[PDB]
Amino acid sequence: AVTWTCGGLLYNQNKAESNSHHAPLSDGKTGSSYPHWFTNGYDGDGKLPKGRTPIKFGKSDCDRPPKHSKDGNGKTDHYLLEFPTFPDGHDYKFDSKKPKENPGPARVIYTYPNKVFCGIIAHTKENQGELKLCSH
Repeated sequence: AVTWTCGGLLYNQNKAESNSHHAPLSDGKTGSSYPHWFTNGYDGDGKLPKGRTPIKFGKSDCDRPPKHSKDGNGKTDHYLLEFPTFPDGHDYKFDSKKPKENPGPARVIYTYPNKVFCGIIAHTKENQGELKLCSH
Protein backbone atom coordinates (compact mmCIF):
# COMPACT_ATOMS: atom_id res chain seq x y z
CA ALA A 1 0.00 0.00 0.00
CA VAL A 2 3.16 2.17 -0.34
CA THR A 3 2.75 5.57 -1.96
CA TRP A 4 3.45 5.32 -5.68
CA THR A 5 4.85 8.44 -7.34
CA CYS A 6 5.43 9.35 -10.96
CA GLY A 7 7.69 12.43 -10.62
CA GLY A 8 5.02 15.05 -9.88
CA LEU A 9 2.30 13.91 -7.46
CA LEU A 10 1.87 11.01 -5.06
CA TYR A 11 -0.50 8.09 -5.52
CA ASN A 12 -1.39 5.95 -2.56
CA GLN A 13 -1.59 2.37 -3.92
CA ASN A 14 -4.79 2.08 -1.92
CA LYS A 15 -6.24 5.06 -3.87
CA ALA A 16 -4.49 3.96 -7.10
CA GLU A 17 -6.48 0.74 -6.84
CA SER A 18 -9.48 2.03 -4.77
CA ASN A 19 -9.98 5.12 -6.93
CA SER A 20 -10.18 2.54 -9.72
CA HIS A 21 -12.25 -0.03 -7.72
CA HIS A 22 -15.13 2.34 -8.45
CA ALA A 23 -14.17 2.78 -12.13
CA PRO A 24 -16.46 0.58 -14.28
CA LEU A 25 -14.57 -2.44 -15.61
CA SER A 26 -14.63 -1.79 -19.35
CA ASP A 27 -12.46 -0.48 -22.22
CA GLY A 28 -13.50 3.19 -22.31
CA LYS A 29 -17.20 3.22 -21.42
CA THR A 30 -17.65 6.05 -18.97
CA GLY A 31 -19.33 9.45 -19.25
CA SER A 32 -15.93 11.11 -19.42
CA SER A 33 -13.70 8.43 -20.96
CA TYR A 34 -11.46 6.76 -18.42
CA PRO A 35 -10.74 4.12 -17.72
CA HIS A 36 -9.68 2.81 -21.17
CA TRP A 37 -7.71 0.00 -22.78
CA PHE A 38 -3.96 0.49 -22.51
CA THR A 39 -2.47 -1.24 -25.53
CA ASN A 40 0.81 -0.92 -23.57
CA GLY A 41 2.43 -0.81 -27.00
CA TYR A 42 0.33 -3.58 -28.59
CA ASP A 43 -1.93 -3.23 -31.62
CA GLY A 44 -5.00 -4.94 -30.10
CA ASP A 45 -4.31 -8.66 -29.74
CA GLY A 46 -0.94 -9.63 -31.21
CA LYS A 47 2.22 -8.69 -29.34
CA LEU A 48 3.97 -5.38 -29.91
CA PRO A 49 5.06 -4.67 -33.51
CA LYS A 50 8.69 -5.09 -34.63
CA GLY A 51 10.10 -1.97 -32.96
CA ARG A 52 8.57 -1.04 -29.59
CA THR A 53 9.02 -1.38 -25.83
CA PRO A 54 6.10 -1.88 -23.42
CA ILE A 55 6.08 -0.95 -19.73
CA LYS A 56 7.69 -3.64 -17.57
CA PHE A 57 5.99 -4.19 -14.22
CA GLY A 58 7.16 -7.62 -13.09
CA LYS A 59 3.90 -9.56 -13.61
CA SER A 60 3.50 -12.18 -16.32
CA ASP A 61 -0.18 -11.10 -16.52
CA CYS A 62 0.33 -7.51 -17.65
CA ASP A 63 3.41 -8.57 -19.66
CA ARG A 64 1.28 -11.15 -21.43
CA PRO A 65 -0.47 -10.29 -24.68
CA PRO A 66 -3.89 -8.57 -24.31
CA LYS A 67 -7.06 -9.82 -25.98
CA HIS A 68 -8.82 -6.60 -27.02
CA SER A 69 -11.37 -6.46 -29.88
CA LYS A 70 -14.24 -4.40 -31.29
CA ASP A 71 -16.28 -4.21 -28.05
CA GLY A 72 -13.91 -3.51 -25.19
CA ASN A 73 -14.62 -6.30 -22.68
CA GLY A 74 -16.02 -9.07 -24.88
CA LYS A 75 -15.39 -12.53 -23.40
CA THR A 76 -12.44 -12.66 -21.00
CA ASP A 77 -10.42 -10.12 -23.02
CA HIS A 78 -7.50 -9.74 -20.56
CA TYR A 79 -6.78 -6.33 -22.04
CA LEU A 80 -4.80 -3.92 -19.86
CA LEU A 81 -6.70 -0.77 -18.89
CA GLU A 82 -5.46 2.37 -17.21
CA PHE A 83 -7.28 4.83 -14.94
CA PRO A 84 -6.58 8.43 -13.75
CA THR A 85 -6.18 7.99 -10.01
CA PHE A 86 -5.64 11.24 -8.17
CA PRO A 87 -3.92 11.54 -4.77
CA ASP A 88 -6.65 13.81 -3.31
CA GLY A 89 -8.57 10.55 -3.15
CA HIS A 90 -11.58 12.15 -4.72
CA ASP A 91 -13.48 9.75 -6.99
CA TYR A 92 -12.66 11.56 -10.24
CA LYS A 93 -15.76 12.47 -12.25
CA PHE A 94 -14.86 9.80 -14.82
CA ASP A 95 -18.54 8.80 -14.96
CA SER A 96 -19.72 12.40 -15.47
CA LYS A 97 -19.06 13.47 -19.06
CA LYS A 98 -19.95 17.08 -18.24
CA PRO A 99 -18.53 18.71 -16.41
CA LYS A 100 -15.15 16.92 -16.63
CA GLU A 101 -12.15 17.62 -14.44
CA ASN A 102 -8.56 17.60 -15.70
CA PRO A 103 -6.96 14.11 -15.85
CA GLY A 104 -3.60 13.10 -14.40
CA PRO A 105 -0.18 12.11 -15.78
CA ALA A 106 -0.32 9.03 -13.52
CA ARG A 107 -2.86 6.26 -13.90
CA VAL A 108 -3.39 2.79 -12.36
CA ILE A 109 -2.76 0.05 -14.91
CA TYR A 110 -4.29 -3.31 -14.17
CA THR A 111 -5.14 -6.37 -16.21
CA TYR A 112 -8.71 -7.55 -16.70
CA PRO A 113 -10.86 -8.81 -15.28
CA ASN A 114 -8.98 -9.31 -12.02
CA LYS A 115 -7.43 -5.83 -11.55
CA VAL A 116 -3.91 -7.25 -11.28
CA PHE A 117 -2.55 -3.86 -10.26
CA CYS A 118 0.77 -3.67 -12.07
CA GLY A 119 1.52 -0.06 -11.09
CA ILE A 120 1.09 3.48 -12.26
CA ILE A 121 2.50 4.81 -15.52
CA ALA A 122 3.51 8.37 -16.42
CA HIS A 123 6.03 10.37 -18.42
CA THR A 124 8.79 11.15 -15.89
CA LYS A 125 11.23 12.37 -18.52
CA GLU A 126 10.23 16.06 -18.46
CA ASN A 127 6.49 16.70 -18.78
CA GLN A 128 5.12 14.64 -21.66
CA GLY A 129 7.68 12.46 -23.44
CA GLU A 130 8.05 8.71 -23.03
CA LEU A 131 5.74 6.53 -20.91
CA LYS A 132 7.15 4.45 -18.02
CA LEU A 133 6.02 2.86 -14.78
CA CYS A 134 6.22 4.84 -11.52
CA SER A 135 8.73 3.98 -8.83
CA HIS A 136 7.28 2.35 -5.72
